[PDB]
Order: sequence, then C-alpha cells, then structure tokens
Amino acid sequence: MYYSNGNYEAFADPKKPAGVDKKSAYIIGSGLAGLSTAVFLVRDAQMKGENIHILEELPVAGFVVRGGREMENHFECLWDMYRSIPSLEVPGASYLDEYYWLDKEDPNSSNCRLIYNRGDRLPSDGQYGLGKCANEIVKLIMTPEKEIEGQTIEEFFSDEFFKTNFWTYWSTMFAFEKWHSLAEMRRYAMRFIHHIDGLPDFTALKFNKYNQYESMVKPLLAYLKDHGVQFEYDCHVKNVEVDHEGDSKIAKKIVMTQNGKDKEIDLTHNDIVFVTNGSITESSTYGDQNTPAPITNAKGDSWKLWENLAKQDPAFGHPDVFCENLPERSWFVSATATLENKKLAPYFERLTKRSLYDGKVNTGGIITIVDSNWELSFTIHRQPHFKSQNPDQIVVWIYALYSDTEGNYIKKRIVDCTGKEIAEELLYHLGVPESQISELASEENMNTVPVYMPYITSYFMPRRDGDRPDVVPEGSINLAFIGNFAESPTRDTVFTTEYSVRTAMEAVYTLLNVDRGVPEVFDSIYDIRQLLRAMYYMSDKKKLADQDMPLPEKLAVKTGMRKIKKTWVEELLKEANLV
Amino acid sequence: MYYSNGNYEAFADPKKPAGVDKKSAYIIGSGLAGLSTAVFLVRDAQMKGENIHILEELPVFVVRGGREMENHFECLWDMYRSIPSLEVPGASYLDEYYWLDKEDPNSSNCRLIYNRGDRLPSDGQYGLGKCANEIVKLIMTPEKEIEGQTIEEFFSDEFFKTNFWTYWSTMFAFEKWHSLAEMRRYAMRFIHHIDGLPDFTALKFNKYNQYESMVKPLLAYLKDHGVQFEYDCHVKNVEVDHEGDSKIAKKIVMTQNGKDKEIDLTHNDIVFVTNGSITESSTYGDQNTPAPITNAKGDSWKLWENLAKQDPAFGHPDVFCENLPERSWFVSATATLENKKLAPYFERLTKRSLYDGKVNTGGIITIVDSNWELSFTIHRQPHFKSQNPDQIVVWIYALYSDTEGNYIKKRIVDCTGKEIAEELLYHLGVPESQISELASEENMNTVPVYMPYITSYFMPRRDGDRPDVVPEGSINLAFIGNFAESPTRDTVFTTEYSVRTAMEAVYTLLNVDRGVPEVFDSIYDIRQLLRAMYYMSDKKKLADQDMPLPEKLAVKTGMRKIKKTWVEELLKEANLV
Ligand SMILES: [K+]
Ligand SMILES: [K+]
Ligand code: NA
Repeated sequence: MYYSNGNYEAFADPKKPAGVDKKSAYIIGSGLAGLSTAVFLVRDAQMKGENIHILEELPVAGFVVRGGREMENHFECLWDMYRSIPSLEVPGASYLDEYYWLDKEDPNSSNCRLIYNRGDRLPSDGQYGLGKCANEIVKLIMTPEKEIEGQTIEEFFSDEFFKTNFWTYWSTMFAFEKWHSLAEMRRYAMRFIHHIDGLPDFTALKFNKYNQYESMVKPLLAYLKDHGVQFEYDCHVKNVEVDHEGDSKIAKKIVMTQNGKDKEIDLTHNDIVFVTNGSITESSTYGDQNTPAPITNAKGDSWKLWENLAKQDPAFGHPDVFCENLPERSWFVSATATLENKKLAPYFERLTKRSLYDGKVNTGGIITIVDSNWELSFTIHRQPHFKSQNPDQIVVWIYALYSDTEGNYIKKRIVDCTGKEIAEELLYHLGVPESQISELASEENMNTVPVYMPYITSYFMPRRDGDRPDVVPEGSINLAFIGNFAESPTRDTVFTTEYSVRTAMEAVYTLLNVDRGVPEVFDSIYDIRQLLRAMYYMSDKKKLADQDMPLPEKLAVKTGMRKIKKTWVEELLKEANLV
Repeated sequence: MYYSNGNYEAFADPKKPAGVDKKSAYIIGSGLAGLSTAVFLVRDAQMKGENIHILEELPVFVVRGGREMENHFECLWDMYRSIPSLEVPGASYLDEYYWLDKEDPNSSNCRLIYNRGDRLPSDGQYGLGKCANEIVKLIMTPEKEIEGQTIEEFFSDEFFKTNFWTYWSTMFAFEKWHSLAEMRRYAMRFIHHIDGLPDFTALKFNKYNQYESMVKPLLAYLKDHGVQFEYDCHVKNVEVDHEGDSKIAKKIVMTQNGKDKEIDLTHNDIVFVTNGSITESSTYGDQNTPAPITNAKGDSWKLWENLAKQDPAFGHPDVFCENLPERSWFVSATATLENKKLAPYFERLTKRSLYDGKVNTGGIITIVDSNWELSFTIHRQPHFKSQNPDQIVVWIYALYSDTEGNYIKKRIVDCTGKEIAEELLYHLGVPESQISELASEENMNTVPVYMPYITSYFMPRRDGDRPDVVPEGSINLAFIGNFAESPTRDTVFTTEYSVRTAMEAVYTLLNVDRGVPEVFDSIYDIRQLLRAMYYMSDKKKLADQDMPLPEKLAVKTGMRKIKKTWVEELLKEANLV
C-alpha cells in the first residue's frame, strides 16, 4: 500500500487485483467504517456484491440517534468515496455533487458564536484573544508526538491559555476536555491549520442537507442495494479467534450469536473480516418532555470483543482506556428540542439575525453560552433537519460539555433533567423572562427529548504507543480493525467521519492489494503559505512585527525580516499579510 | 474564477452555468489547447457540441512527435479522466496511461555517454558543488527582479560545466540565452522530481506518438459530442473594439479555400485564440536531402502581430519569433532502423532488449563530447502503429546548430538525414568503415526537420509580452497555449500548460463554478524543499554541503537552535540529519 496526493492518483481507477473472485467479506458493524469498507470492496477491490455480508446488530422529529457531525473540504478519502455514490435528492448526481452544490447555494457561517449574560453576544466574539498563549500552541506543534505520549492538554497548557476565546471555540466545537489527549489536540492543530481563518465564524464548516441518516447513510445503502450487497439483520457478534504461526498472525475462527440462535464461522483467508470496534453511540438512553435519562459504565459487544482480542495478542490494543473511568464531568448528555410554534423563534433569531423559516442555515454551528455552568452549547441546522417536520416546526440540538455542574437556573445536573428542564436552562440563558419560562417551555410550545451517552467522549481519551492497534497489525492476514478507535499510520484525526473512511480504505487496499494511492492526510501543515496564514489569523490579524512574543524572539524576527528584504520569503510574508 | 486543490474540488461536477445556450465558441487552432478548450466547453460549460467550431488550418514523421509528462499535470489529468481510451475499451485515457506506467515504468540506465560509447563516469551526479547555492539564490530571487533577464547573466561559468546543467538544458531544451524567469519557474514547478531527473524516473510517457495517444481520443470524444470541425481555414485577423476600458471581438477575417471570408460576432460569440506557434514554418528533408533553412512567418505569427497592433494588452510576438540565434535548436530527425544490425549498440547502452515492447532509453541520451550536443531517444516500441515488427524508431535532436560535427564536418542544419545518422553512429562507436553502409537506406532511413521556432517559448520576456489568457476587459476573447499568460506560475513548453489555459479560459469566460487546480504546490511543501536540498547536493547532509562561510555559520546556528524539535524530525526524514 502507498500514499499519494494530486489529481493523477485521485482520478485513477485501480486495476482489479489478483484473485478477488475467490474472496469474500464479513463486515461486522454497520458503522461508517464498515460500510465504507464494503463500498471500497465493490468499487476498487471488485469483490462481488453477493459476496459481501455486512453483519448488523439491529433488526430492521427529535432523533438523537440519527444525528451527525460537520465536514470540511479536506476530507480527501470521504470525498473520493462519496463522488462514487449516487444521490437520492438530486437524481443523476453523486452525493458529493449534491453536497457541493448545496454548500455553494447555502454556505455555512455563524453570525453569533459566543453569548453570555442571558442573551448578549460576547463583545470579543470573533477574536481568538490568545496573546502570548499563541506561542504555547506553536510549542505544541514544535513538540514531537512520541514526546507527549499519554500526556494531557491540562498538563501542557497554562491557566491563562484556558481562559482564551481560542480555548472556548476549540473545546466546545471539538468536544476537547482538559483531561483529553494532548497528542490528539496537536493532531487537530496540524490537520485543520488551513481553516484557522474560519473557526470562530464557522465558515470552515460544511453540512449535509439533513441529519446523518437521511443524507449520509441512505444514499450509501441504496448504492449497495443496487450493487446487490448482502444485509443481515438482528445479528449479535461475540468474538474472533487468532493463531500465531512464526511471526505471522492469522484469523482462524469467529464465534457469535444471531436472531434467536447461536452460530460459528471458521475462516478461509479468502473470507475477509473487518471489525468496526468500539462504539460511542452504544447504551444510549432516552427521556422526554417530562422524563430524564440514567447514568452507566455498562460495556457491550464492541468493548468485550476488543478485550478478547487484546487477550489473544498484544497487538490488538489496550481497550479499557476508552470505555472505562470517564469522569462525571465528561460530556454525556445530548438532547433534541422541537419547537412546535414561532413563540421562541425570536430569541434564536435575534442571535442569528436570520429567519428560522427560510430553509437556510441558522446558527451555522454551535452557539456556546460562555457563562453557563454546564458550558451549554446549542445549534440549529438548516431546516428541515428531518423531512417528517411540518412547515412550522424547528429542531434544536443541545449539549453540555460539563456534566458535574449545577445549572444557573435549574440547579440540577443536565443528567438529572427532563427535556423540559434542559429546555428551561437554555431559555434562561436566552433571556426568556423567568415568569414566562414554564408556559414557553411546555409541550404545547416546545417538545424536548434528552439522551445520555456513556461513551461520547471516548475517542479523545489519552493514549500510549500500542494502546491503539495498527489497522493492519504486523503479520496479520485476513483481519483488520476499522473506525475511530483503530490506528491509521497517518497523523489523521479521530471524532471525524474522514478517519472512518480512511481506515476502511487503508484496510481494503492493504488486505486486498489494491494498486492505487491512498491520499495522504492533506498536507496543509507542511505548506509554508498555511503556516504564515495561520500565524496571521491566530494573532487576530497582526503583522508579524506586532505579534506578542518574548523580546529576544521579537528581535530575532526583526533581524530575519531585515535579511530577507526584497526576497521570495518577503513576498510570501506579504502574501500572508505579515508585513 | 477561482483556484483550488484537493479531492473535493477535483471530484466535484460544476453546475450548468447561466445562459450557455445564447453563446457560441470559435476555436482558432486545432492544437492541444484548442481541443482542450472544446473539451472543457462540452464537459463543464456544457455548451452544445454543434455550437463549437474548431477552425483547423488543414485539409480533411517528426511533426507527429510529442513530449513526456509527469504525475502532477493536474489539469491534464483532470481532462483525460473524462476521455475514453481507444486502446483500452471501457476505460478512460488516464486509466490506460496509469496502468501502462505501472506495468512498464520509465527509467534510464544510461543518461550521459562520451568517448564514442562510454558511459560518463559521473552519470547520476548533479555535481553542482557550491553552484547549488546559485540555484537557491534564484529561487529566493523574486521573479519581478529577474524580468527579461537571461540564464547566463545569473549563473557562474562553473555552474554551466556541472552535470546539472547538462541534464537540465538537454532534457528541457533550455539554451543559455533563454528566459531566467522560466528556468526559475521550472525549478519551482518540478522540485518534487529532483530525485528523478538523472534517471528519468520522474518521466511518464504515452503508449504511442502524441497524435496517436493524446490527440485521437480527444478527436473521437469531441466528434462524438458533435463538435464541428471546419477545415482548410486560414484566419488572418480578428477585429476588436475599445469601449470605455472594455475590449470586444467583432469579426474574424479569414481566408478559407482561397476565398476571403468573414464572421462578424456578437458579445455572446466566444473566440479562443492559440496565439503563436513553435511548429509553424517547419521544413522537411530526407535520407539524401537536408531540410531548407527558413525565416518565414506563417499564419499564426502574422495573426499575433495584427492582434498586437489592435490592443496593447494583446502581447508582443516579436520578442518570441524574431532574431533567434543560429546556435538555437532547429533540427529534429527520426531514424527508422530497418533491421537488427545496429541494435547491439543501443542495447549495450540500455541494458535492455529493443524488441520486448518495453521502455528502452527511458528518455534522451546525451553525448557530452559531441559538437552538436547530440541527444537521442528510443521510446517504448512501436512508437507508430505503422511500423513493421522489425522496425525501431529513434529520435535525434541537436541543441547546438552553429557547430561542425565530429565525424560529419558540417553543422546539423546543413546535413542530410543520412549525415545526421552517420554522426550518431560515429558517437555510438560504430567502426568508421562500417558507418556509411550502416547509415545507408537499406539499414536506416533518417528524416530531418528544421523548425524555426522550436525554442520560441523560452525566449526572455517582460511583463505584457505574453497576453493574459483573458485580458482585462475582454468579454468574448481569450488567448490559449504556451504563448498565453496564465496568472499562475506554471511552466511553458508543457502540454499541461495548454490544458491549463483552456480550463482557465473556459471557466473565466463561461462562468463555470468549480475550482481550477492551482499549480501543484510542491515548492511550498517543506518536505519537498528539504528533499530538494538533499538530492540536489548529491545526497549530502546539510552541514556537509558546500557553502560560503557566513551562510554556513547561519546554518550551524540554526540547526543548533531547532535541536530536538519537530523541525529536527523533518530534517531527519529528509536525511539531512
Ligand atoms: K495540494
Ligand atoms: K525495452
Ligand atoms: Na441525496
């Protein structure tokens, strides 16, 4: 397998690799990584549809389970796949095309990113406000990853840094807690450096037409049905068994249980197994307008499988780190709130300076209430978010970064609230008069459903070498792990769909010997223009000479700019507006 | 119009732009730029095919010859993925090219020879020494600061004796009196290939000659979409108006079939002009006849002079087509081997059989002690589908045309095809007694061609000498080709440049809402800069590379400061530490 960039490798179709007609696929998990694996198998590997079996775990507005995240232009792998996938809303076009045109017609941006004081836009919204703390960020990048193994963000950054607007933007938009992986933070900093100009106003973000299920899953599924892939419902997989022959490792056996009966499968090498290991959606619970949701550390199929696998060889990772010992402080709860009327529309609309009812982008991503004890953020997508919605309905997404804090108005934790209470704390923070809050929040006017999720923060748990198992373990023969808990050999970032697609690609290309480049992670961090541009925007648009840095550094910079006068480097600096 | 990079914009299909049915296309020139312009109009602008008219200059073999490419011809690959192959049914041309490149990868086992068949001992070395710094000095020098400047005005005499200059000049056809700015552009553009210049591993080739592999699938695609080719067309001028600051094309005055003709045009008729030519006025010779020397300006150049007359922004053809030195490259010849008598000489050079259908010379071989700066190449065979199984076609070029050969005491421009072949056979180490018979028609047939403007793209230039692809205020007129000025830093004497001008022109004029890929950004990639300093110096660690003393001091100080950092990791990756 090899990595590449540029149009030549992107537009190129791979040759059918040797002996793929004698081979089959077992995809355990209908998670994005698994399905992606299947799509690549059909398209690039040219394995046959009737030979792909995706083993699902389930039998066949306000839907948290269907909700999904944003993307950006530089999800290279994901855009490769989706340019191969037929759209459902605009027949005859690829999903990528639908997405691309929608983004052009209804471009994402936020008119209000940070609020406080019960509904006032934060005066410094739009500013990073880093000061010398910017240098800290640079230092993090200058620090090799192996050197920060297991280390935490809180362990690296100053208190002053954590008071910056930059940290409010970063933590809330990416769900980075202070006790999370410093190495992963650093990866985000390098990876999305090209969007430093668009994080505060979210112009960097792009969104699907609808919730993740309608926009991202249904077109894939239709594509697969058209290609005769095999769907298995109500299946519950229990383990996979592996042998060691010299330095080689082979998957010999899979044990499991389906429908109402137990089953087993010995394996040919020509049967290929991909495990979408781990989950952040498992054990999700529901409440409603008048009911809350319950605390857990319960495990499940993915986690258990992964422990057995770790038992068999060290190379399968050390899983507990992701599903065990999550703080009460952790983000756990996410809720949906459906507005049945236009009674609460003005509060949001006053924030966004846009109408909720034109079908266009609204909050353009999350709005964070900075003086909220829960660190409450909320977002209203382009509507309808679900096609079921009636013309007057609006759907609002609510999340708390802190789950160990008493709210400002509802003195209970987010975890102890019904939908009505979360709605109530939000209404208080929107500047709804407290006398009106009870009638405005109730079902006649507002219908709110919460969900609790033990594992939503699991991806970002700090890690150590060998903690995450290589997508192809050294010596593996028909077994691969795919998804956001697998270790791609790239510097790519988890809690992204792009990572899932990348793992599927690397796994399929490696195992099935597909002779085509896998795109490297987009190389913005190595593009000097991007480095300069980032220094410009991170500093809130200050010329290099005016930026906050220690005095010897400032002098050194003055000397450097003196030396490079009338040079290509000076031109580069001019281009970045650093002089 | 906007520039972009990455897969998102690459894989995205543009919307049909507004009002593309009230507009028409007249493409002057059926060369790669024109055909590409037509392809983008059909595919992206979605102009209807019968509304596209390509005015060809020709009625219904060196001239067929074409250059190599590389992976980062971003626009060209964007085009050829849409074009069906003819050799590989059901696949795109890009697919054919890609698979071919994979099964028969290009490389050279012998780049430089001398002493009549001996491989140069330093083959594979750039051998730059301290001269390497000059190259850096050039990169670090803003283009505006070297406007109009010449290559020999910048570089030390020691630099010109380096192997690097031999490789560079012979592979790219850079003469010393050529554009320094263009050289700088080549250095930045192809920096990602510094690891693969001596052995030509950077190069990729079509299965066949340019007409067969590059042009024919295009023609089939275009006719298939019902584009209209109008033949025997000789455009003499295009008349344009000045309204306020605006420029508009009114009329094309042409002669077709010996008759003066005209087409007056609305603002909505769109005309693409391939200004200038490097192939025009080419003359032919054969085994027993030299090609006639000429200074004639054909249709293309006259058209460009007239256009320059009409508007100041329309460029200055005279800087490209006038006063070219006699030393300039002029002659290229094809030598068809009718049998296997001379085969061992080429085979001893390439360490490969000439008859396995696979790559041979893998690009040009330069004979360093030849007075002509004689280079020759043998592509993967057959190069023309016409060839019979015993035939092998050899391409011969001389960078110097004002010098007497070593065996044939004439300048190449005064030689028969047989004489050129004789000089080549001499340099291959054929015994002097055998040379006349071996060069003779029974064994070799060599056809020379004299091309007056083959070096014109590289003539030194100044801002405005080349007209902007869409000059400011134009509403229906665009210039395309390797004489047009793309607003990018892209490199001419490349097919990729032709494709780029076509894409930029169509996207700008017809308001196509999709990114045009920027020139591939290897020059801005730190991994590539580091890699370049590594390979350029013939694999020396940064401290060991030959450097002036203050500069060296700066480097030791720098390396000291960045010790144990991510930057040190990058330097490690580049093998600079
Ligand atoms: K790029
Ligand atoms: K060969
Ligand atoms: Na769709």
